[PDB]
Amino acid sequence: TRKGIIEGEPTCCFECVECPDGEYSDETDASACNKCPDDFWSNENHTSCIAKEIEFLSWTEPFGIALTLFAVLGIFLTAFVLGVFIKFRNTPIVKATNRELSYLLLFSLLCCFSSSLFFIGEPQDWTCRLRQPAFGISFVLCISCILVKTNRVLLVFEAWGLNLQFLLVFLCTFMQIVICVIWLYTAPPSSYRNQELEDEIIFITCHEGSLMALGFLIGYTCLLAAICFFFAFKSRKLPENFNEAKFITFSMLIFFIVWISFIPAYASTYGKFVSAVEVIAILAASFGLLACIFFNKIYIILFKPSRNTIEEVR
Amino acid sequence: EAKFITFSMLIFFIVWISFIPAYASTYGKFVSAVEVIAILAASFGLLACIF
Amino acid sequence: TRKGIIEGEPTCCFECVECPDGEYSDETDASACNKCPDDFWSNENHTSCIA
Ligand SMILES: CC(C)CCC[C@@H](C)[C@H]1CC[C@H]2[C@@H]3CC=C4C[C@@H](OC(=O)CCC(=O)O)CC[C@]4(C)[C@H]3CC[C@]12C
Ligand SMILES: COc1cccc([C@@H](C)NCCCc2ccccc2Cl)c1
Ligand SMILES: COc1cccc([C@@H](C)NCCCc2ccccc2Cl)c1
Ligand SMILES: [Ca+2]
Ligand SMILES: [Ca+2]
Repeated sequence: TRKGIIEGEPTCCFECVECPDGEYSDETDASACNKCPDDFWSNENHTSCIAKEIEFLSWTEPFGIALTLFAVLGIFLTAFVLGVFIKFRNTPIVKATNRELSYLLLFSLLCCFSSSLFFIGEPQDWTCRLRQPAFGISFVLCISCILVKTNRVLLVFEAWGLNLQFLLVFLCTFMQIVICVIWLYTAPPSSYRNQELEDEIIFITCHEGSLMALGFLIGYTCLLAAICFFFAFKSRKLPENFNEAKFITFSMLIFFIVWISFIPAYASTYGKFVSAVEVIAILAASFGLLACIFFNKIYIILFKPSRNTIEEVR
Repeated sequence: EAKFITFSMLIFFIVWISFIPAYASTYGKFVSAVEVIAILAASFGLLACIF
Repeated sequence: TRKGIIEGEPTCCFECVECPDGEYSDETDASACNKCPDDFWSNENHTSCIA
């Protein structure tokens, strides 16, 4: 509490008035209040200054707990599918869906699920620099593996030594990696201590250096997804590999629905939970692809292996 | 109509789960905007997929 | 801007302390910042109160 002038009365006759928020008076008979220093805010009685609460998506927060559980479950499912594909690597079903491409796709799916874990926790500089590029590269690799696994994609390109499948996935991912290198070399993101949205707490955000580069990452990812969707849709009715193109189409629609929904969800989320939505979108898309590429096959491989033959896989 | 039912309900679940961090972190006009956008997305997805 | 007390110096010698948000001072040589009424906040200059 500080002194206030009682009009007419001398200096020794003063009123007592409480300090405003953000200012404090530690000692008694104070003529003015003291603003709390940077990163500090007044306490509940304006008696002293206490540190502002540092807000971010926490690992121990129940929302973060659920998101970590879902990412762990996704990694577990991807490793399970990889294990099934490895033990049954000599079966016709695993041979048909190119085993090397399936292994690389599962590696990229593990990377996709793990990349969501770079959005939980207190944002550091390197974490913010790796968030967007990690998911971008991993998902471009996924869409490249799928996009060269379908019909009328490798044929049109082929019309050295290693398969053209790997050359195509390398080029498609290399464009993304070049974009990311240009980004983190010219305008890398950083960890920003935002003290403007709220006055009693400090948000920790990832300030992306160039929104042009982030837009380029997203545009390239969506362009590859659209190419994959179109080429699978032109061949969706084909029954090869247990209707592989139909499920590729399903996965691409799941991806597009997830990100079109990500638009308003991100544009309407404030505070720490913004990182939240990112994780969910990531997870969902990954899960989609995973299911649409493997669960069916996994069934036919583990249970009722009668169709695990060259004739049935067709 | 199996895939159409599946995709309609996938749109419903995906949209409503996507807006959970918005419903738990926003107030004012924007929370009602979240409500309207989620409802419209669900209804449009169901109508499109089924019809 | 209200009048703040200089310790050890008489009443005629005061400092100019800006009114905080929510309160305001409309007159000159004011010794107290007055809070805006209910459903009313203070404008940028703290010279009046707007709804
Ligand atoms: C975030 C998590 C909860 C999503 C991961 C998906 C899983 C819940 C799995 C378990 C049940 C799976 C489904 C179980 C059954 C089918 C039927 C199957 O339909 C067929 O055309 C095959 C016909 C046959 O089985 O002979 C296609 C795969 C699908 C949709 C599977 C897709 C992936 C699903 C939904
Ligand atoms: C859609 O495919 C993708 C390709 C790369 C990254 C991503 C995800 C992981 N980040 C969304 C980026 C969202 C965003 C937009 C503007 C400013 C900040 C932010 Cl954070 C998706
Ligand atoms: C989700 O299905 C519903 C069933 C009944 C009502 C409603 C709407 C009209 N109000 C609650 C919306 C709150 C909410 C709940 C879960 C996920 C996101 C959100 Cl934003 C939705
Ligand atoms: Ca007097
Ligand atoms: Ca004196």
